[PDB]
Amino acid sequence: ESLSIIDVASDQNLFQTFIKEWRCKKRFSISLACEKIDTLVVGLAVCWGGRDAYYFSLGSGGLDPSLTLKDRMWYLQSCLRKESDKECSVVIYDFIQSYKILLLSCGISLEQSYEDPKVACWLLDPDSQEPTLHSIVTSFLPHELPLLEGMETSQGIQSLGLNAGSEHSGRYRASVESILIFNSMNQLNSLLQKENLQDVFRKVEMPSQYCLALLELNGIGFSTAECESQKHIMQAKLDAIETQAYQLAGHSFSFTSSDDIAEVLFLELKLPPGGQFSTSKDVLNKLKALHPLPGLILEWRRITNAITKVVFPLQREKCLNPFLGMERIYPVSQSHTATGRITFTEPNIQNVPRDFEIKMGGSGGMPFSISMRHAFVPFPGGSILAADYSQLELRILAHLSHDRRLIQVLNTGADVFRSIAAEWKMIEPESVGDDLRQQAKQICYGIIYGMGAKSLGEQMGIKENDAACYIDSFKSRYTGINQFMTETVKNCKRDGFVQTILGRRRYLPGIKDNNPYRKAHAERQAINTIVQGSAADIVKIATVNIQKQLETFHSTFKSHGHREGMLQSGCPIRGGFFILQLHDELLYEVAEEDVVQVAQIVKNEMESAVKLSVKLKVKVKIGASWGELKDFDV
DNA sequence: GCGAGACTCCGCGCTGCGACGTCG
DNA sequence: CGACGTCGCAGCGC
Ligand SMILES: CN(C)C[C@H](O)CN1CCN(c2cc(C(F)(F)F)cc(C(F)(F)F)c2OC(=O)N(C)c2ccc(F)cc2)C1=O
Ligand SMILES: Nc1nc2c(ncn2[C@H]2CC[C@@H](COP(=O)(O)OP(=O)(O)OP(=O)(O)O)O2)c(=O)[nH]1
Ligand SMILES: [Mg+2]
Repeated sequence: ESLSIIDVASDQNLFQTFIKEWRCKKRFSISLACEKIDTLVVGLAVCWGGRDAYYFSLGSGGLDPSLTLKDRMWYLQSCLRKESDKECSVVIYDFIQSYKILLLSCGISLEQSYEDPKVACWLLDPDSQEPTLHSIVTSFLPHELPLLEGMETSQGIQSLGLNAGSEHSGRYRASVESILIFNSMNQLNSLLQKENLQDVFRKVEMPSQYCLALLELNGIGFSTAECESQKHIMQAKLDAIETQAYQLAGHSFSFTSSDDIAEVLFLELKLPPGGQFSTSKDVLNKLKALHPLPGLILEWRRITNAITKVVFPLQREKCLNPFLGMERIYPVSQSHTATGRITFTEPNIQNVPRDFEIKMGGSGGMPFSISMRHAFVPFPGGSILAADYSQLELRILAHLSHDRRLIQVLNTGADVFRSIAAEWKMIEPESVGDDLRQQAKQICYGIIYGMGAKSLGEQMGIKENDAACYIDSFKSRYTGINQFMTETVKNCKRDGFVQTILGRRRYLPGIKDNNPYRKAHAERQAINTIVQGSAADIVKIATVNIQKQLETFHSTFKSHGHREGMLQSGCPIRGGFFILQLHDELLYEVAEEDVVQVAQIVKNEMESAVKLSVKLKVKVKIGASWGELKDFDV
């Protein structure tokens, strides 16, 4: 009763006994064995109980030649795909990557109900460290840790069998993993039921992982010439900014040096020094009204960020898609977050700057709009669809607090953020530009989620006591919100956690800390996690339900990764392809024929993802790029 | 294995560059 | 003195 690896493809009789038993199993685990040569799948291990790992070789030599590779590929797809009336669950460590490797390297599209123990670990504690196979075995199967004691890829985030960079055979890594993750996932399912989170796991979180796998196979379209065009414009503005700045300072300085900037502004120019000599964005936002140089430093930092942190990473990661005839970006989704919202890495498409303006040329300069999102384009002939939850966290705060004033501002009032800048600056709400509106937006959510008066004063260019009047006024105006905050802190001090709309718990032991810094931090986390975490739940429910509806149409492809395998073994592009998620907004790449059908499916499924005491307002915008979106009435 | 400090008081998140160190 | 290295910040996003 140790690791028994059964090489099922070594004897044709043993293989048909294996296929027979496999087709009876309602639950099993698989672990892809991948080696270098490379995304070479040399086989997979299946486990449906105990310490038996049935290794299905997809390569060798000791295999029965009567089992051709194409024969073995037929049985592999037959056992990994459903008949749509039989419920069958597959346990897969790192399901997203395995799903993509199976499709792209083996031509097999998984068609069952999936369970990733990594996702289960996050669901039970969202602040836990990102799980590794070692951590899951250390936690749940500590007796089995010797099996991995030799394995050193175990403490990595990547699946054991998927880690081709290992001196161990893929057969042994996959076999070990299949047994460990099968029994671990059984423990994790008992914990999910104990916490009443298994329906969230099976109906929301795992299907959410399925949608992100389609997104990662799709990628997002990217125009290299559009991005290169903006870099030249920006770099010319940067050269002019540096020239004008050095004339104002009377000498050359380093924009990247906080000391040179502090010396010029305060030591030389004698600008109000404000514990001081700080070159922060808050300090320069106030000083830019007195002298032009602070504003030039802010513009220099904005453009340098766009060039060094956006332009070059995007052109670094662009890949050619020969089937669509375009370049695309393929980011990696990340769902192990504190509040359950999805982010992206390599590169982080969510960080693409909003549109900004640069004046160039003589005589005050003519305006030019830098829209880096305009570089993200659909496939030739398609459109980008952008449906957005209007004021999601504010409507969730209204549903949970029943604050009649907030509900009134949402249903009838004008834009809150523009009205905040108006009362702040004593100006018209229409005169508020996007930069000022963004300042008022952070002021809004900052005050709501517990910002102090010292920081609010540094953000508003006023002193701490005048900012305290703004905070005190908000509490006076919005007592329903303030009582929801008092009640949330109280219930978190009693329970040790807070809950989202779906029941997910975030544990905040600092709520009972005596140090006032740690206590207040947990108190603000408690209020924010409930709202932001519930917003993340709703967007996930909508993403899953939209994908379920798009696949009811036979013309639809699951992803570009699927269709480009069906072109390799006469497919006009159809349907909408999930390309990006923006915390309260979903982007889709849709064919022109189905631009209206997908737009109606997206809006209706978003507006009815959950039922709240406040309606979920959704606005759909379609355009020829992420940056050139126009309203679409749907 | 404990929990200094006076350091830390909107929340969530990713990453290229700069500041200070190191090998040679 | 230079190349290469490492960790955290401060820039941007929601
Ligand atoms: C609808 N009526 C006609 C009322 C009319 O709009 C009056 N205003 C204007 C803004 N505003 C408001 C609204 C909300 C939200 F709707 F989201 F609940 C939140 C804040 C918050 F959080 F920023 F304080 C708000 O700002 C404030 O209340 N103050 C005191 C404030 C103003 C400016 C500033 F720079 C800092 C604070 C509000 O009620
Ligand atoms: N705590 C906090 N949450 C923020 C902040 N900025 C954004 N968020 C969260 C709450 C709202 C959510 C989405 O914000 P967006 O800016 O995309 O949307 P919005 O705030 O409703 O404005 P708009 O409709 O103009 O996009 O992200 C911030 O500064 N602090
Ligand atoms: Mg929004």
